[PDB]
Amino acid sequence: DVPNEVNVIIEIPMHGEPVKYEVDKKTGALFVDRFMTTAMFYPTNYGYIPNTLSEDGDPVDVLVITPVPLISGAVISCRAVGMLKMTDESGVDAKILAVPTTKLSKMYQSMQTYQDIPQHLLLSIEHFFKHYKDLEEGKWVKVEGWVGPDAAREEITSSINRYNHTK
Amino acid sequence: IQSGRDVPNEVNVIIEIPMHGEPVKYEVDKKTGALFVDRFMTTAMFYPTNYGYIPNTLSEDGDPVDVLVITPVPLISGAVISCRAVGMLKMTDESGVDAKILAVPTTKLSKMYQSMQTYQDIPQHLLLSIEHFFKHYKDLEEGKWVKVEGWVGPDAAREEITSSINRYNHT
Amino acid sequence: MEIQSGRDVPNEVNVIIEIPMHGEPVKYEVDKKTGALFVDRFMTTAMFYPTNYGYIPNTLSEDGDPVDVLVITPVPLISGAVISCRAVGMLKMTDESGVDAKILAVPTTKLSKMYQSMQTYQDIPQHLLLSIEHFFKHYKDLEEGKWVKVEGWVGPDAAREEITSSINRYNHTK
Amino acid sequence: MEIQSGRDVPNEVNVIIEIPMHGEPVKYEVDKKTGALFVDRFMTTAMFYPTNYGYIPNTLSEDGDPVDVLVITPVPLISGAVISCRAVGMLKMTDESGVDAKILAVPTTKLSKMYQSMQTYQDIPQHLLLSIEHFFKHYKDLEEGKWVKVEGWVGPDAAREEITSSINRYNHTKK
Amino acid sequence: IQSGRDVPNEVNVIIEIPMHGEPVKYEVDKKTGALFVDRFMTTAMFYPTNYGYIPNTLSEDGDPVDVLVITPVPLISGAVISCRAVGMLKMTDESGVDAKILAVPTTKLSKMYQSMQTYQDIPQHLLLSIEHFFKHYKDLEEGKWVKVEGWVGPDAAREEITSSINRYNHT
Amino acid sequence: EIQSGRDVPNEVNVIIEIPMHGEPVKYEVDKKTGALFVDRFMTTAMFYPTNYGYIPNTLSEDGDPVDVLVITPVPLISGAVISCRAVGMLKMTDESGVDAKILAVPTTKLSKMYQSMQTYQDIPQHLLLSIEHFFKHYKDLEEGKWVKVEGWVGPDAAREEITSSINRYNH
Ligand code: NA
Ligand code: NA
Ligand code: NA
Ligand code: NA
Repeated sequence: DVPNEVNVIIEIPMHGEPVKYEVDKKTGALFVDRFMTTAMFYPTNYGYIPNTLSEDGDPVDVLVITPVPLISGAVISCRAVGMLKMTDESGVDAKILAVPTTKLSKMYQSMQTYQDIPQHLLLSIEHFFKHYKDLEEGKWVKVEGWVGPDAAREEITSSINRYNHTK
Repeated sequence: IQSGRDVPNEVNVIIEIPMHGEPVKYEVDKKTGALFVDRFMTTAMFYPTNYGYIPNTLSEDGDPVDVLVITPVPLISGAVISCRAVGMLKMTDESGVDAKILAVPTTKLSKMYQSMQTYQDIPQHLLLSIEHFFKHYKDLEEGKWVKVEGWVGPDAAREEITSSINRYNHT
Repeated sequence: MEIQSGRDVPNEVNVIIEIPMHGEPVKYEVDKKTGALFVDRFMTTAMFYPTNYGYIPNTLSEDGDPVDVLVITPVPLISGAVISCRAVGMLKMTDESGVDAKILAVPTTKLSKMYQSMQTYQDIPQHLLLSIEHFFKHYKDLEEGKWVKVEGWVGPDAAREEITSSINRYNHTK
Repeated sequence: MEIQSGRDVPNEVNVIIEIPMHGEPVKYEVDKKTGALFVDRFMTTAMFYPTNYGYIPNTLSEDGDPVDVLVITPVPLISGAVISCRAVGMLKMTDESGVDAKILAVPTTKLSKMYQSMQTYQDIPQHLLLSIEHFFKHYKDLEEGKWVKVEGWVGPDAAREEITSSINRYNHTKK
Repeated sequence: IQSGRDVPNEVNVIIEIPMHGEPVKYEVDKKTGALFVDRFMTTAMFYPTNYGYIPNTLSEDGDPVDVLVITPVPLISGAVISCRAVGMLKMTDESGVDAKILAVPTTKLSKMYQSMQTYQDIPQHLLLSIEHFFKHYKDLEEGKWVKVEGWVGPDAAREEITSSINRYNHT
Repeated sequence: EIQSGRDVPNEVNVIIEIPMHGEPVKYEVDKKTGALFVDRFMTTAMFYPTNYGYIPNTLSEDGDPVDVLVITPVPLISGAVISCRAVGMLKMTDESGVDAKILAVPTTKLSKMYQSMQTYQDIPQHLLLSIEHFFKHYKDLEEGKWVKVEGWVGPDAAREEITSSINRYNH
């Protein structure tokens, strides 16, 4: 039920080890991209929507909120509530924020837009992505800010399209 | 993945949920082989054993044979373990019958289970906690219920495995 | 322990944690005489506490035990920790030994502002209320001769009355 | 601390846990004088205690140390917890300082019925007995000037005799 | 519990927060010795070392001297460890000056740290993550803030231990 | 489907079977099916002091791929792939013949903290000794097995082992 419901493959569990795992899109294997150099942890699970492409050639990133951590390699059906827009040394870096669908858990039903998310969590997600790469030489992050679920769903749709034209 | 070295005496089990794990109900998508989140558990319970299935089996409900595998320390989701059945827990729920095989690792994996031949050899506290878990872990899932009928022995368990492997080949 | 009942009883109370949320199936209890953390028993169901679990020091309920408190936190606390919290309600039960009330509390706003909008148990996410109720109904199912009947939830006013009466009971015995 | 050595010594004794089973390679020890949990050393081999590890308060071995106890439990305990247990045997050993016997104990029946049939160390699964002996044989292999000589297992009566003798030594230091 | 065997060269540190632990900011009540929850972490950060204080010291701010203790694996809250200062991270926060000692276990506890004599001997990635942690762990605490000044050597660290131990004796 | 490495034999990909400091479960990838099987449960109370895995598309003399110990700052998970480079090799003999295990660190892209690690002598001595001690002893209670440690050799011999085994695999 794209773009309202999407499958996300988890790469990094919430509150996990400072290991930045990434799926190799060619082989489907979970590679270690790098070790984290700040003493920070992902406040949500982190993964991507398969068969998406976006402008920079990588799939659409998704932060998935769950009551307990997921494992790397798991797939979870979720729906977007907003998107954190950012710029870094490489250009734009949007990251969608999503909650599990109601079939997986009814506890997120009232979460429709990013302002519905507990404010403390929005702030720590923002802070994490502003700062987790601070000690990586040659990198910087600027937070443009949050946009709503329509823009998030717009980001999903365009990136699904970009992937379709390529293949 | 072969069903086992010496079916139905020794079988391979693919682990979906580790013992004492997070309240996340993972399931292998049989079509794609991917580990999906089916739902989050709504009771404060954990699986007292590892939980998985025998590949290339077709029980009556159209799903593979479920197996509880006792191990000394937790396994991880996605692992395959060779084991042998010591009994089977027979249940009914809203969809019909729901049997769960109980198994221990084969002697090659560990000599410590060698004296466990039947479910009656398993420590009573663990048998009771397994029954209680499957009786109650879905208590807060709307429209569901569980009735525990009781345990049957390894011969009965092996019959269930054999019957279900045959069903998979024809279907 | 030389710990006090709270910074502003019964609105803010100190709770000594015995069992962490999502912890090992070990039923630890503080020996009220010596202050040592003892293993009372191992749990016999495959269950875990959905919140942290402890007691208010210097309180005396009717049964001779301190007031029990369930403390919600964003991540688990450790056994032996003390946390300042405030009651939002109380789960009333009866068991084979008589009455068994347990207060539900959240950290004070000084400790964490994220709970400031939690004023009554009805503000707590419903799935957690149901999992707490289910845990206490069932965690002792395999303990011979024990049973639990859940009467229901009562509000912050009733919880504070239970605290105050039990603080009063303790002072009289001193 | 004011924790007593046991309700029905030597049949049931209180054990203060210093190191959890399968825990971090940190060798904690209670300062018997102050009751504080100190770091004695870090493990230098990649080994973990196959049981919980602690001691009986108010006991003194022939060399002046409290009686050490290995406590078997279904899940790990935490450092600093107290558990009532009963001895099923004792692994006799010596180290670079003298005697270093370790009692092996299971929770009392009040704490768990699952150990009721464990009466002697030979009732304990052989793999655990061997992993325990192997652990103490080797965990100090990389500590220069430290070693262990394993002298063998004895039954519950010998273990209870050591508890009683050790309680007597402790009382004699107050007498 | 004394300040240490040979102050200021070897000191006892009581651990309040483990390395890589839960985002719970525990603090010992210096009056009673009880481990209280001071607050929860509001950024997604964890302490890159263990964190605690030296008993029987009186810093300028009225609290004991804080110490960051490097260990190969995490310690637990409430444990005491004999250690020695290799340097000090100088900072100021909302309450004033706030130096934190960096220490390693003494050679009796672990010989792996014997060649660590100054903070410059500590791996650079760890020095940087420590600096980054204290720069940012109060970013979402309204009315709390930190400015990180820089590192000073073991002698200056020992000067601080001695200065703060002196105040405790007269007071 | 994973290749042997970006720049063999200087940089190789390693598939992790057993994480550092993990459960005493001896996982192994089935080279035929690619599935992670439980080979056995460990019978000593020991843990791998590094992560443990193998280089895909290699064949050593014993018919198994080249085994690699991978040092990381925090544990990896079973099934992860890590780009690394050899700094030495632990040579042993057992009941089955020769048993070399290469020691590797992450490449500089993954972590700059190992850049100065060029040979096994660069590795902290305590870790080298604990690795040696682990492989000498973790199979002590496995019947019919024994280990003799011949010793460590340098990165050139390690790469020679890698290079020959890549050829042997192609051949
Ligand atoms: Na079934
Ligand atoms: Na030695
Ligand atoms: Na040592
Ligand atoms: Na601030």
